[PDB]
Amino acid sequence: SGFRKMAFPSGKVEGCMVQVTCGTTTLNGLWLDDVVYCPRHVICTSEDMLNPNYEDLLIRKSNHNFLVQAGNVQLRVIGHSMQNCVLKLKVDTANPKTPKYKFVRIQPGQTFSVLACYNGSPSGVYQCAMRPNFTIKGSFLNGSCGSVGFNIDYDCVSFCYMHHMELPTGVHAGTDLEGNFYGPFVDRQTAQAAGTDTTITVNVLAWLYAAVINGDRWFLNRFTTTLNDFNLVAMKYNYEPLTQDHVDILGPLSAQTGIAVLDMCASLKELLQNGMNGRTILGSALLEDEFTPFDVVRQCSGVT
Amino acid sequence: SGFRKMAFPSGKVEGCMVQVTCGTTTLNGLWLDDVVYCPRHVICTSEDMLNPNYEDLLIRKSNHNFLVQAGNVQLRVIGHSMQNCVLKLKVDTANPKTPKYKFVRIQPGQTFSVLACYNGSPSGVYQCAMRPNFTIKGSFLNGSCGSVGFNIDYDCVSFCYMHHMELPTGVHAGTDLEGNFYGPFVDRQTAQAAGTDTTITVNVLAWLYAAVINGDRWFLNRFTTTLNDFNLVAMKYNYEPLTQDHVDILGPLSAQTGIAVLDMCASLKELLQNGMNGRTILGSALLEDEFTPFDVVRQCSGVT
Ligand SMILES: *CC(=O)N1CCN(Cc2cccc(Cl)c2)CC1
Ligand SMILES: *CC(=O)N1CCN(Cc2cccc(Cl)c2)CC1
Repeated sequence: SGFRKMAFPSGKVEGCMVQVTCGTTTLNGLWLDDVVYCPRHVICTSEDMLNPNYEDLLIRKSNHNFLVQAGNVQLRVIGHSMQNCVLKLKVDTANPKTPKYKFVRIQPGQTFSVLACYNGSPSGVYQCAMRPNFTIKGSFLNGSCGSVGFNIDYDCVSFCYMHHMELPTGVHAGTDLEGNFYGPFVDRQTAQAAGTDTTITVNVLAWLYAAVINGDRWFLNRFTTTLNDFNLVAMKYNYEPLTQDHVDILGPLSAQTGIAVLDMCASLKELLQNGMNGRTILGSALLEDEFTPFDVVRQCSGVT
Repeated sequence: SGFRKMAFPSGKVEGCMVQVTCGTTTLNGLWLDDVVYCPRHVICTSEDMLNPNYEDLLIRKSNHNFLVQAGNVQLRVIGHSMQNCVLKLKVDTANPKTPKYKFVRIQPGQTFSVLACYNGSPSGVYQCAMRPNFTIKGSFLNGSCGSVGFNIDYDCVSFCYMHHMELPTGVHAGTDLEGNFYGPFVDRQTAQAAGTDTTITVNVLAWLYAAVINGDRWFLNRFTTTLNDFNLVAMKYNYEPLTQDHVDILGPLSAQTGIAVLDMCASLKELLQNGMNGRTILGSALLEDEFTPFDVVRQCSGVT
């Protein structure tokens, strides 16, 4: 029993982190096979960051300008290319600690672990969600760029995020490992405002199911609702609309608890309308939306 | 910017986790040098757990009865002993992945990372505190026992916790790596009730400092207080008494923010007396007490 905000074990990713230095800029790279992936803004002076032309800036860079260090050993760079907003540095040595891996582009509401790194060195691991506005609420200081987000399925790391920037509002933007930003963000020091940070309804429901499983039941009520009725309340409270797809995804938690999804919707409806009245659920005073149905099942069933 | 509940990278500990099987009971062991450490209740049938005599039960166990598996390779057990509530199994092979390590017995209020494991296999990593009642609020299913809590100082893992049991209230009890329980708990299936779960005042203050540093300032007020006046309010709200030692420990955060510790105490006082009025601090609707002053400094300064 007990339910915690839980990250994947980070060892497989720790083995992939390197330092990338171009001139005076240092950040993190991800070493997989004989390629180091890093944000392309490694080639910029903060002077460059106001309106960088990356193709023009990259013309001035040779393989020997990219200093790649894995622990205290230098890697030999034998090629470099720009894909979207990442650099791919070809090195002469395959990473011997390369795990089975995939690159995946996640959807808003999907959770992942971040291994925060500075100078290629892991500092910590936490769990995030891709927000519906394609920001993430991270913990990232200067030097953290190139830190990655990932999921693990048994022995296969799916890399979904690389950190590129903080918005003036202190939220985070980054790319998949093909270098494509999540959302409308660009790697420039310009006015970039996030949209509405809506609550991931299907995740809140999953976490309400987790609460029931772990003994927190005070919020269960005598009511039910319909997808359309629930969605009217969701819209009013800046909750994402709930679809039959979300209902289907909640089926196994429905089944395990014997609480119909639409009954738990009616519980959530009363919580939105009435607040917590100073009570807590799984040690939270607000409705947690950074657990997926898959996450709740995993943690509640103990998958490794 | 951003402030997250952050665990240590788990790789160094992942390399130490093994499966220990005695008869039909499987749990986790910690392999350091040529010793595997595990809960002594590995030798029990759940029948035994009602009033086990561990010395008598252990007489019936030989080295060959302890099945130790690291990945899919069996370790040869060449000795076994009971220290307090842990077994130390001597194996014929030093763990090649043994990190620099220490065993430390932590104080209530101290935070650590847990690597939750099942069958010697890591499932996840989260951050905990030793509660003032010497429980921890974990996420532990059957098979998770022998999972460890740790801190990392650069390259040295300090092991502070091994998981032994859930109380009927769904909170967790365990030992240091010398096998001594935190608090008054015993490894028996008996009536064991936790004391008052008081709030770790010095940690809440640290986290208020973290909030200011990361831009959440609405709760800063025009007031100050004294240790004695604050402590009257702390007692009323089941907060731990604040000492000059706690004030001294908060000095660097005081200095960085230019907010006197006693001013932040007066902020905390008004939050206790007035509640959050539906507002949040670092994405929480309650006062977080599982960040130490050291944790706040670390995450805010980016130590690896
Ligand atoms: C994450 C990190 O290490 N850094 C923050 C970004 N900074 C350069 C930069 C400025 C503006 C926009 C972008 Cl995409 C990058 C480097 C340090
Ligand atoms: C943690 C774990 O894997 N398990 C929970 C404890 N259980 C045996 C037990 C019962 C009662 C008290 C104690 Cl200390 C242990 C084994 C499974």
